[PDB]
Amino acid sequence: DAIEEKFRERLKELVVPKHVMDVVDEELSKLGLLDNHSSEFNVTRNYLD
Amino acid sequence: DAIEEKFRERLKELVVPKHVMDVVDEELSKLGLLDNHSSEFNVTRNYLD
Repeated sequence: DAIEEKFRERLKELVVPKHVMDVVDEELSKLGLLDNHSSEFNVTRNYLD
Repeated sequence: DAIEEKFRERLKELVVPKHVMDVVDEELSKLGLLDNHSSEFNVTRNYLD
């Protein structure tokens, strides 16, 4: 939530396209499914940022 | 199955050839064996999309 929500309020200011909206949100969903420890999750985390 | 289910209603409208039908079916099952988080699952996910 921490990183996700600072980026979410980020997202709340800039008007993202609905395409990019669902992409960032589903990538956030994959963040939630991906475990925090995985290097795969570090890649998607760096990607989210 | 969530992703495969939106895919399968998709396919329920447009009429696929039985060739590509069976191909997507075996790929769908092959996806279903695949882990929910594996990198190759993401590849076959994007591919099935």
